[PDB]
Parts: sequence; structure tokens; C-alpha cells
Amino acid sequence: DSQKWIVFLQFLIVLLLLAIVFLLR
Amino acid sequence: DSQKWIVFLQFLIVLLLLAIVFLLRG
Amino acid sequence: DSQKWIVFLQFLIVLLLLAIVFLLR
Amino acid sequence: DSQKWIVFLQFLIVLLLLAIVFLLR
Amino acid sequence: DSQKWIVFLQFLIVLLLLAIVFLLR
Repeated sequence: DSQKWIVFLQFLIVLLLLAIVFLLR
Repeated sequence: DSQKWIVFLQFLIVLLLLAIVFLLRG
Repeated sequence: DSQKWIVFLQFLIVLLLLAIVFLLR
Repeated sequence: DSQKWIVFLQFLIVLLLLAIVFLLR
Repeated sequence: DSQKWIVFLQFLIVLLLLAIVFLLR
């Protein structure tokens, strides 16, 4: 399913952005 | 159950990006 | 009403990323 | 339609992330 | 179609975010 891939990649993007925020602060 | 999840995740992404912008500013 | 919100949020993300790019310079 | 706008905005997001990576290097 | 291009661009976004995370730490 192509739609599920987008969601499962966006969750990883959210995790990576949280990591970026924590590394920045 | 898919595009609503996408919208929710993108709202989280926008919040995180705004946090990044305000951290880079100071 | 479904993908219109997606486009709106993508637009916000693009603006925020451009702001980050400018602020890094 | 609006789906093509999502792809265009994602192209710009990739470009802006490339700019961020270049500015971090 | 267009959805498969969105998935490819998200994969690129994940890779670039991994690069940013590695650079930060």
C-alpha cells in the first residue's frame, strides 16, 4: 500500500525532528 | 484513517519545525 | 477537505524550511 | 490537481533540506 | 503515479534528516 508508506515514513520524520530539536537545545 | 493520520503527523512536523526555528533564533 | 489540509500543512512546512535556511545564513 | 501541488511542495522541501545540509557543511 | 513520487521524496527527506542528525551530533 502506497498510502501506508507515506504515514510510516512521516512518523520516522517526526522522530528525526524530535531528535533534531533535542540535539539543538 | 490514512489522510487524517497524515494531517496529524504534519501538524506535529509543523510544531517541531516552529520549535526548531525559535531555537535557531535563540 | 482531506488533501486540502495536506497541501496547507505542506505549504507551512515549506515556509518554515525557507525561514530555517535564511536563519542559518 | 492538488496532488501535483503536494509533489511540487515536496520537491521544494527536498531542495530546502539540501540547502540546510549544505549550510551545515 | 504521483503517490510513488511522494514516497520517493519522503525517502529522500528521511535520508537528509538522518544526515542532519549525524552532523548535529
